[PDB]
Amino acid sequence: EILRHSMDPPTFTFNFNNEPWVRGRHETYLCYEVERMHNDTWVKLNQRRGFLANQAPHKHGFLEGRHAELCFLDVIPFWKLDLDQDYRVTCFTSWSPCFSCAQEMAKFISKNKHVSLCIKTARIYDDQGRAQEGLRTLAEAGAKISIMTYSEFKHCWDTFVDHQGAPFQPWDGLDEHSQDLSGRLRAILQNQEN
Ligand SMILES: [Zn+2]
Repeated sequence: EILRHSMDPPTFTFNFNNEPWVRGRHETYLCYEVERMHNDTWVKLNQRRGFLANQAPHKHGFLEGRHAELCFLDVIPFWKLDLDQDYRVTCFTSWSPCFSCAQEMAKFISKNKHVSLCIKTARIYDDQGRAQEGLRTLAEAGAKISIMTYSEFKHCWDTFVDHQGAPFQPWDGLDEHSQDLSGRLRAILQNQEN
């Protein structure tokens, strides 16, 4: 009873149902879906088991300031990513990553680039002009931050929650953020207005 078996009833339909961004930015987690790149190949078969879930903030020396995403940044170096095999990573998170990660993921994925990163975010963290930059440089090259809407939803739902009796979730409100959130990716990616 996990991500390949089944999550919890009050997990997605409870929190992921008409609830953009977690009640409290913490314990972020992204599910990974990767293909196999064989110097021209791209095995996009049924490949997806989930990913890491790390948080930046804390209350001790452990406070490093790195999220599942930066955790993903670590998956590559261990993955033997590219040097051994290029995979098309497509992670599904509850929301954006962070500007700080924008620089981290960028340097490795953007400034370097040799792997695919698709981080689905139900809602771009918008407090006072933050996060927007995170996906900006990332979605631009350090990590393609996609919008977690109805489409990414059906995929998200079954990403962790097999179904437990429910094929796909509707949400609806995510459609609103679809035009908004997505419109932002295009507005932040290249500092575009509309
Ligand atoms: Zn981050």
